[PDB]
Amino acid sequence: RPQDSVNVDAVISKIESTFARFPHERATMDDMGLVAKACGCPLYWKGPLFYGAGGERTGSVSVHKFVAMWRKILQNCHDDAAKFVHLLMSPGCNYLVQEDFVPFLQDVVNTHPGLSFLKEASEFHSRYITTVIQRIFYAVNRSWSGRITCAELRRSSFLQNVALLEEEADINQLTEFFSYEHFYVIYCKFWELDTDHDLLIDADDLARHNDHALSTKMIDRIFSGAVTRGRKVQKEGKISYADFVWFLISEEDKKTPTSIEYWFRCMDLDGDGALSMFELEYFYEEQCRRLDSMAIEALPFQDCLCQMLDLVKPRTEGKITLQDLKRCKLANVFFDTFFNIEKYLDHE
Ligand SMILES: [Ca+2]
Ligand SMILES: [Ca+2]
Repeated sequence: RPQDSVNVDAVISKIESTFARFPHERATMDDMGLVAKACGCPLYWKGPLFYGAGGERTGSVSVHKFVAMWRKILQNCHDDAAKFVHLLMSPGCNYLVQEDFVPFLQDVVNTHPGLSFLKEASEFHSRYITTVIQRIFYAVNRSWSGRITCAELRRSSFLQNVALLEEEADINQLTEFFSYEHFYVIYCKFWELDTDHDLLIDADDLARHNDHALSTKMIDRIFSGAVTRGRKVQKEGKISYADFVWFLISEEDKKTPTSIEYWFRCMDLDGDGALSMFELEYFYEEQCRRLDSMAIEALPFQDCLCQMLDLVKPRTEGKITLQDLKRCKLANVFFDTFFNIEKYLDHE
């Protein structure tokens, strides 16, 4: 059998032929896989399609409601990225926020063969879901706006991964977003720190994570609001599991575009988009003191600065920009120099 036509009338006709198979021409969630195929969508769009047509409100979706919606989508959305954003977005918002992904991911948990074991343990559903969503925004939401647009989604590999869910029974093969194994490792590291089990960790806890390799001034910036995704205004002195995920991923690889932005935001004390000499010295100050505790005589700030200027080659004298750090391709060295002491554990 040859491929289906792509045009509007043909697609609508195919949808109608599919709904004609349903009692009362209303689709339940169990029918939505067939509906996804009629739409030329990957299987795991079934949840988004159902919720998109308000299925959660009445328990089913009539052909008339679904067709009217899909007509609109085909009029407004030329590609998969546009269609996906349209399905998940809140009315009034031309973008996706973290919470928009929850029903989709819950359906993935409820139905994907690779998560069957997890499905019967709803205790950890939300934490798995939270983890996947963090990894999605970490990779996709390059503007740090908290709002994923069609353009951002289009530039990512996210939808490719969604399409692959139906092809891979072992979800752990899909390492970028959905991997349960990646979630497990991340969660267990959080668990080690959260010793009183209140699902929050403080600065003392966070310092333990890599054996006090990060300076206390940098640890304090993690708690400042500079990188929090939770939009909280007050300095609460504790961070959530969700924010820990962002820290862990950033700390383990300081070379990725998102991670460079993460550490840049922390160093950018006044949040003006440039690292001033005051800001660099503020951090390097503590590095020297820590190095002293290890019988290492640190370079004076101006000597260290010579080497960093040569490493980074910033465009404008007197400041280091995010663009400078990305272009030098050695931002991890820059960051480590200013706030990371790998073998600080061995200090005497
Ligand atoms: Ca705790
Ligand atoms: Ca600044």
